[PDB]
Amino acid sequence: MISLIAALAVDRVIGMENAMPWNLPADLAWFKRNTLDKPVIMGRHTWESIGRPLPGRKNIILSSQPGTDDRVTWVKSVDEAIAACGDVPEIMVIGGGRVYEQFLPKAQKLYLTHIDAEVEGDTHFPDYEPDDWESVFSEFHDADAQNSHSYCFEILERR
Ligand SMILES: Nc1nc(=O)c2nc(CNc3ccc(C(=O)N[C@@H](CCC(=O)O)C(=O)O)cc3)cnc2[nH]1
Repeated sequence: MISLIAALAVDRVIGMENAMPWNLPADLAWFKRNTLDKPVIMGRHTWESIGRPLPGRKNIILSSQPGTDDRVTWVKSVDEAIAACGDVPEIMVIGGGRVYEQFLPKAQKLYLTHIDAEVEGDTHFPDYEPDDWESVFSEFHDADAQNSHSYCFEILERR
């Protein structure tokens, strides 16, 4: 089963690590718990953004150029990446944008963190049809002494 996961700001916008205008430890936990002991696929830009294999998960880099680092698995295509994954119950796609769109049509599920914040960004998560997706979980949180902004966790299943 293929899965997508992201953090979005107002208007489907998605941003970089250092760009991360927000500060939500809670979202991170959420993400870790939803990716742990699972494979994660990602673009090179994200590779780069992160700087180190993410521990406890199989890190696969989807990219057109040859790899530049033995700690990870470099893939040249959607198909190649899914194959490298082997038989697992869930594949978590983590971006970037191009990444997202390339797999959405394959996804069966979505993990989204809705963040109450307006920001200028380049990229957007792919416009996904809400009538095709069914909301199976939600949980809203007000900002707090650790969480800089209000947020909502949401999981959707493809009807
Ligand atoms: N919901 C959601 N939130 C995100 O922040 C997110 N980030 C990416 C891409 N960027 C990143 C950047 C850093 C780390 C990182 O260190 N992750 C640690 C959590 C570390 C902590 O608590 O400091 C991990 O082990 O997963 C993960 C993804 C993709 N989907 C996301 N999805």
